Amino acid sequence: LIGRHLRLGSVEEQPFMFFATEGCEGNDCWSGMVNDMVVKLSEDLGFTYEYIQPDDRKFGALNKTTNEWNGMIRDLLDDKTDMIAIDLSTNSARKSAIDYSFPFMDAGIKAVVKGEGTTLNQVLELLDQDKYKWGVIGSRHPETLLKTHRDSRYSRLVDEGVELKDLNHAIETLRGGLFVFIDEGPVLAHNLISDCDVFSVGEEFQSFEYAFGLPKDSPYKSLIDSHLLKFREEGFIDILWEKWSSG
Amino acid sequence: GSKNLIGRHLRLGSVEEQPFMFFATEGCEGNDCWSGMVNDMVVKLSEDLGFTYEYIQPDDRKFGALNKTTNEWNGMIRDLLDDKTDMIAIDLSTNSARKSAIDYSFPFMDAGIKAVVKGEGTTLNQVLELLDQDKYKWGVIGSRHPETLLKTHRDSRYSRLVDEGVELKDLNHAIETLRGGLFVFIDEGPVLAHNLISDCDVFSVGEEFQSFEYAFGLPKDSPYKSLIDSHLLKFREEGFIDILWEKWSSGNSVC
Repeated sequence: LIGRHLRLGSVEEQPFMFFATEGCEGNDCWSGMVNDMVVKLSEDLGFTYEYIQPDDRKFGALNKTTNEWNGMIRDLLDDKTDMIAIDLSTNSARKSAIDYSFPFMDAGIKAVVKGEGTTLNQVLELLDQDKYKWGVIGSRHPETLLKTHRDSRYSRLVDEGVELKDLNHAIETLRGGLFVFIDEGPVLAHNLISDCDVFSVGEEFQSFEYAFGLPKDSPYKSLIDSHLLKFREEGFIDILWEKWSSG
Repeated sequence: GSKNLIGRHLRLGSVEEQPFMFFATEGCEGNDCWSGMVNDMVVKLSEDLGFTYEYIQPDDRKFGALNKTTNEWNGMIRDLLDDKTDMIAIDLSTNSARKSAIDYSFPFMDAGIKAVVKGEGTTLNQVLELLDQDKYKWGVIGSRHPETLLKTHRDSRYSRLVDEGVELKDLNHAIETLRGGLFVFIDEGPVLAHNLISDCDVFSVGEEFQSFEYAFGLPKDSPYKSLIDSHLLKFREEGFIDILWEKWSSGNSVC
């Protein structure tokens, strides 16, 4: 990678990435755990880089009607980027189209709700009541995992829930009450740290990883993987999580 | 790309390491000698991907480490590098030394380093305390992952731990030494969880430390990595790996 230039797909997703929309130029508009990883990779491997956001602002899912991707996944497949540098969850749908780097973090699906003492014990119970609404964000990993689960009652949850635009919309809706938001543990841990009236619904389920996304046959995968493994082994990832997560 | 596994015959590196693999030494032939969590994964992969297979054990019965004097590997890693095997099918820990020489599949389990101790009286809170006392002896198994992680660690007191500890040949030798008392064995969480379940007089030394994964080992440029990775990810996503851990790992505790 010495001398090379990498186009990196990314979007804001706190605390992994923060994007300043004003008051900055170029790479300096970006900060966060993933940015710190990229900066260290660029120093050690000798590449320059820039970040490219998807125009549709989505992470990426496969639309089964059109058989087309959107989001950062689509930008990668379209060769607009060389790597996706974000908390990119591992799932089989994506794995059919792209590769993943060595992982940097473990993660699970977590469901949360406002108000102490919820009667809900498990998310499928939502289908048998009408006190609570619920939802997942469109074109993001949790939606895909639930839609591909062997138990099609999870597809019902997705199909019958509110389609949320983005993390801000989801958290707003959650804070509005009587609403179960289903998303990812680490993201919820950070972003709801001060919401003392928000509680888990059931236990976390599904085990997956956060990694970077790479095109199949990327000439850079070996080096990125080696360096990411070293980051984990040396404790750098843990140090960055402590730096960036609340708190 | 074009190459797939249909009709291929894979040679798989493995050794006994309960509950991942059990190897019967009599009364069986060939693949039928093997059982366990990893064997169940291999069987399912073979059916879905269309290969036949056999297991090949290293004569040295080592997992594999890099000798800094000779710059040569040993164990299953060496057999893979020497084309005796096509994949290492075991609880193979991810570390940077191995990553310099081989690739890994998609991971099937998370793991950490765990230290355990047998002994009455004063005890220990963290493994580096071992260096400033002589009540307890201690050890790691040679040419296995925990030894490599401790020798790699940027705090060279962990290299001291390895260099000044007792040499342990294999997991059976380590566990018998631990059971002998006044000993700290430093190894891996899942292995110790399963194998020490009924040792009510064995306790922890501090918290687990280091994060790594168990995966399968693949040679660089293997034409089979993409398929194995996809299928392993599907196993994880479908909950198959969790079901196999429940099936094979020890339950209850007399303790």
